[PDB]
Amino acid sequence: MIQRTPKIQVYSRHPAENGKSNFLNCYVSGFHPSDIEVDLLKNGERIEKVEHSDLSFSKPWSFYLLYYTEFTPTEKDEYACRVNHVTLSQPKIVKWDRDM
Repeated sequence: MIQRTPKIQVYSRHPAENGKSNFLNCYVSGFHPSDIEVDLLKNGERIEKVEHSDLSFSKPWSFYLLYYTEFTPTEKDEYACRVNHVTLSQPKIVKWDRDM
């Protein structure tokens, strides 16, 4: 058996073909086993509608998840990604840096 804790990165992107739109991304990389729970949060509350969740693997034993959706942030809103996995004794919350 092998187990690996995911790396978690949270960031925003505007698609070049429609630059007024903005997407909040959580990229969860390099993990095993593949069982996992991932949410986007707005002011501590789970975002229910997340329109994209894309899972892949490289080696048998290494998985990658991009979990993202359109949003409209304001300066007073806090956003985050919350991940649960067998390697994590409590949920890991990674905040979105409004600059990123």
